[PDB]
Amino acid sequence: ADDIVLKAKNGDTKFPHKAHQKAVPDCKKCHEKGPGKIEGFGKEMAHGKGCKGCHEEMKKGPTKCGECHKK
Ligand code: HEC
Ligand code: HEC
Ligand code: HEC
Ligand SMILES: C[C@H](CCC(=O)O)[C@H]1CC[C@H]2[C@@H]3CC[C@@H]4C[C@H](O)CC[C@]4(C)[C@H]3C[C@H](O)[C@]12C
Repeated sequence: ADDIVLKAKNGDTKFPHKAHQKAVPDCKKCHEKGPGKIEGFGKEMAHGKGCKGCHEEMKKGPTKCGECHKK
């Protein structure tokens, strides 16, 4: 499958899967979640444990605006 880009108004946010599969061998951090996770995602999740919060917790990955958001 292909990587996905989230169409944030302030700048596209790419999600590169290969880097994540490699750096987060605990797949259940994102996979086999209960229902609702597709509908549930948004800015609040993304800036929390959905994206940015994990980067902060794991001490690796982009945490600055212009590192995730790219026109
Ligand atoms: C969130 C940070 C994830 C982690 C950690 C892992 N996966 Fe993932 N996966 C995630 C998304 C959002 C997607 C769809 C978008 C995409 O970029 O592909 C996927 C997709 C997969 C797939 C299909 C990929 C393909 O190239 O066909 C597989 C087979 C998969 N994920 C498995 C997988 C495993 C085994 C992981 C742990 C080692 C793992 N993923 C981590 C989100 C996230
Ligand atoms: C943990 C459960 C994570 C979640 C959820 C998300 N990301 Fe992540 N990401 C994580 C780690 C540990 C790393 C480091 C990978 C490395 O090898 O450095 C990353 C990395 C990124 C990157 C940069 C990829 C690179 O080539 O260095 C990007 C652009 C990124 N992450 C974006 C991103 C987005 C948009 C997420 C939500 C949709 C997201 N990540 C979730 C760990 C985790
Ligand atoms: C990755 C780890 C991010 C960092 C660091 C920042 N943002 Fe973000 N943002 C991210 C994603 C994946 C999304 C989209 C959520 C979704 O609905 O799919 C967003 C969203 C926004 C938005 C809203 C955009 C819209 O609704 O169209 C804004 C205004 C925004 N982000 C701004 C922003 C700023 C100013 C940041 C630094 C302070 C910042 N983001 C960090 C991912 C990530
Ligand atoms: C469920 C995990 C981890 C965050 C959490 O614990 O909720 C999060 C991390 C990244 C999230 C995905 C980002 C790309 C997509 C954004 C869409 O708007 C909704 C579906 C997708 C596919 C999201 C589904 C799900 O919401 C994921 C995989």
